[PDB]
Amino acid sequence: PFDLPALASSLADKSPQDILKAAFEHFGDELWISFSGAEDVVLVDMAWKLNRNVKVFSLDTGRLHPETYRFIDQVREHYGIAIDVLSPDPRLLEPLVKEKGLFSFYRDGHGECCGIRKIEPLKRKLAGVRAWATGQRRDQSPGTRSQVAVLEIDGAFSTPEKPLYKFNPLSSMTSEEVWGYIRMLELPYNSLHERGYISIGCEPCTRPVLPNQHEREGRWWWE
Amino acid sequence: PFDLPALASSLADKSPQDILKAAFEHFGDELWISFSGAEDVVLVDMAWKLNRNVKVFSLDTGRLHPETYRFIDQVREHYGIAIDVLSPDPRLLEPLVKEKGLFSFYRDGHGECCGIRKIEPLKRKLAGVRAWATGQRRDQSPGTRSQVAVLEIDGAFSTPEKPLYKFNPLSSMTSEEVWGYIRMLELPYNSLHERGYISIGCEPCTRPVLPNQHEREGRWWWE
Amino acid sequence: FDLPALASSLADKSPQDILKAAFEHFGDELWISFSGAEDVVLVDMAWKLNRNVKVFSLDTGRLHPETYRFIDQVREHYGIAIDVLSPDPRLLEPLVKEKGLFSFYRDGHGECCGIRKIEPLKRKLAGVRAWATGQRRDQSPGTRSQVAVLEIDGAFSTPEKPLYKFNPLSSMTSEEVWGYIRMLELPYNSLHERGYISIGCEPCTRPVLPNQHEREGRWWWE
Amino acid sequence: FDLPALASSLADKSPQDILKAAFEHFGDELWISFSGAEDVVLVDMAWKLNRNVKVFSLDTGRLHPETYRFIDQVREHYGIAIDVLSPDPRLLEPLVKEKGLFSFYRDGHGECCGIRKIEPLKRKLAGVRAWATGQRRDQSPGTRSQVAVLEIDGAFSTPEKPLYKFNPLSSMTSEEVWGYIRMLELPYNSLHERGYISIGCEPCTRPVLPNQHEREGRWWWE
Ligand SMILES: Nc1ncnc2c1ncn2[C@@H]1O[C@H](COP(=O)(O)OS(=O)(=O)O)[C@@H](O)[C@H]1O
Ligand SMILES: Nc1ncnc2c1ncn2[C@@H]1O[C@H](COP(=O)(O)OS(=O)(=O)O)[C@@H](O)[C@H]1O
Ligand code: SF4
Ligand code: SF4
Ligand code: SF4
Ligand code: SF4
Repeated sequence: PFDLPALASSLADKSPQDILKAAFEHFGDELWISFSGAEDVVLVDMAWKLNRNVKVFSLDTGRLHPETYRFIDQVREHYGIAIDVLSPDPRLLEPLVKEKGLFSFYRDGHGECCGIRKIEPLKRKLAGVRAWATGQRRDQSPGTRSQVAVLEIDGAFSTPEKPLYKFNPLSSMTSEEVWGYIRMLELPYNSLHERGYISIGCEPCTRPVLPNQHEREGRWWWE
Repeated sequence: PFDLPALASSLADKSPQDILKAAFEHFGDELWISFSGAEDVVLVDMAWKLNRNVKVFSLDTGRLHPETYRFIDQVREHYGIAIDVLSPDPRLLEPLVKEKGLFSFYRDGHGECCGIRKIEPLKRKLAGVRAWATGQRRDQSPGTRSQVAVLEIDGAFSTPEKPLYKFNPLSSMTSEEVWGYIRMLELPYNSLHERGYISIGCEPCTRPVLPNQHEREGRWWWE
Repeated sequence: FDLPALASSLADKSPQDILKAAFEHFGDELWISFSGAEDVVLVDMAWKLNRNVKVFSLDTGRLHPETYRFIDQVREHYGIAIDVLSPDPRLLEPLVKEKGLFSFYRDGHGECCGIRKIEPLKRKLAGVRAWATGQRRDQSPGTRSQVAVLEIDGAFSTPEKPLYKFNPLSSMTSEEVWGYIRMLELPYNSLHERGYISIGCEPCTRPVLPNQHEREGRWWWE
Repeated sequence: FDLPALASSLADKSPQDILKAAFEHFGDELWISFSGAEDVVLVDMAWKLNRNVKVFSLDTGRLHPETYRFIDQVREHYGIAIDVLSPDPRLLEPLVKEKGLFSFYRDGHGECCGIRKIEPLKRKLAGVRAWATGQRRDQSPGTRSQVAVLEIDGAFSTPEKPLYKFNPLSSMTSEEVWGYIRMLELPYNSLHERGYISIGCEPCTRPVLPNQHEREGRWWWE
């Protein structure tokens, strides 16, 4: 049924689980959960607790850590969730590698490669979608402040014609809270977290951070 | 120009470099070199030394050791070869992972996954191809004897209509000789060779092997 | 000198100021204990106040190879002939004979540390007037006891013959320690890039998960 | 007993037959040297001939953590109270003081090894009638001196007071060693699964490439 963006104002401070219920209400089993094989496993845990038939997809860029592959499959055989593992389109990837190597992002910035292995296939998925949710968090951002809202129009894949709504349940959640959650209920997590990795991306563009170092500095550090 | 399969009887004992000259003679810049990011790097060195314009491709199953990606790119920047890195077809892969996970080969045998990530895209390549060479070696096989000939008709992708010739330069070259070669001319080699790896496949289906243990036992060991 | 006077004045002063106090009163006889971890900050600060700063490390013979490498790197870097002390085979041998090499897993680190660290420490400190350590209040979840920037070492000194102990970094925080490390581009243990915050011996230390307290990475089974 | 006679008779016999010989003449006074590597074969064989088999290991204090775990795993497995010996701080401390922790990189493993292995070895063997090692002709690229299955230990015994040394695996080859290991499912160092064939201290050992000789992974810089 119809609604207004004022809902996004209503769910501003509501707990993540409640924000999820909201989404599950309006969009039912049509809500897709974006799972990156990282601490966002919490979003998968909450979502799955509310809905045992929750739909979730992971963007396999073909360059994920072997640890991340093992984990995604783990969350799969743990919650009984046939995850949608999306791969890149060769006709897009192949030419890129061909003239630029398998590490162009080091000299051309991560933009291009991401766009082909991550962004493009994501766009393709969200097409036949009404709304989806990601575990993005306010605090996992440098500190430019809190830019993420719990509910908003997907300003990247949305069109006045075919609008796409996006939920960010873990927006107001802190890293410490995320880990308390995962540790408390003993959720499975990426092995990389026991090696100095807070923020997890693709193997070649992600590195561990030092004690007290912000998690974002473990991503595209050369940039 | 035309030739007879007696040539395959001729090159039998000749050195790999000769077999490559022979190959380059008949098929020229059209002869493709299959590069797996492993000790077959020797083939690349030999072919490239003869033909600085040598064409080469590698099948990126989307599940290679990060060590492998870094190597393939090294050979690329080391020799000055715009290698062709081939990726799997989403429309073929995605469905497999959806209902079986990312480690099905552990219980269903490796055949199916290899078929989609490795074999299929290999076929799509050898299409517009007259002949190609791989670094397959006799001794790199368990011991069911020497089954590889230096030259033969591709018994997997060749057809009476459109034939495909395949060379195996390193056929008669022993492991010791392959490494004596690489170490001698100081070629670059996969970092994994320093961690116990002799034979290198994808990350999930490859494990290092013990002292004296055969190099084939580090591949699909569960089968 | 005046223990109570100094213990008070120094209380809220900077680590550098505490070290200036220590060197001023004990000079080239103030020993700096270096465990091959974040306390490198202590070594650095002390080294800048006194190039000749005596320093020593307890080699329990079970440290992470990364720690052996780091300690030496510090040695070479600042040009400090660190005194790397080892266990007494006459004490360690019988312990390993009977209980093996990982007894501390079932008996608690008490015994082993007693023989590999403490006893060799006692011998060293025994012929010393004063020493310092990188112990920070910050390192324990602030329990019943806190670190004194200056104090009488109750553990290794007789009422009649006292030993003084300085903990300059007492009030410095983890974040401040690392900011210092990173800002001044100091050299640090490699383990710190693999999830290790606190750094003990290889068998009794483990990296910690994000946000997990650093002390939760030492003798975790206890 | 008859050294020359026995050295000859044993020459071509099996490793077990050589251990049987050693035990028969020295019983519970024959020490088996275990370094935490493939020599586990020697331990397994000797253990099966004599459960009470004395066994010792030289803890240079710089061994691989994996080696520490393995040595203890063997201990626990066969139920052997292995004698893990350590260096003499009165000798090591001053070496590390002056030269640091990696002097061997620039002076050659001589001096260090001399203090962390040899010196403590001598002491041990000083009150021993005979011992045995896992040394094999196979381990060195067949140089000027080979391994006698039995011999006088000229290195550690005075002409008047001799010491006898047995090398049961003298003639056993790497390939055979591992077949034995894998066949009887013996426990082995983890570093074997990481490219290590020969295994010494962490800083002086390194894995070898395929077909590269195992000795090339020890003191490679020399
Ligand atoms: N490759 C991916 N596959 C699935 N979900 C993803 C992927 N990347 C990001 N996400 C979503 O976005 C959040 C993590 O985003 P990031 O990985 O932090 O974005 S990134 O651009 O920096 O890589 C998670 O809460 C997750 O739901
Ligand atoms: N995925 C691949 N991409 C490119 N070349 C390959 C690939 N796999 C095998 N080859 C070629 O075949 C040889 C290695 O074959 P293998 O990897 O040993 O075959 S396999 O069946 O075990 O995977 C090398 O000399 C190499 O040229
Ligand atoms: S994170 Fe790096 S490897 Fe991954 S998609 Fe972006 S550019 Fe490519
Ligand atoms: S080696 Fe394993 S991971 Fe790679 S293609 Fe074959 S089945 Fe799949
Ligand atoms: S920390 Fe562990 S290994 Fe090190 S001295 Fe203490 S008990 Fe022994
Ligand atoms: S092998 Fe290296 S570290 Fe070990 S005793 Fe010898 S020189 Fe020292």
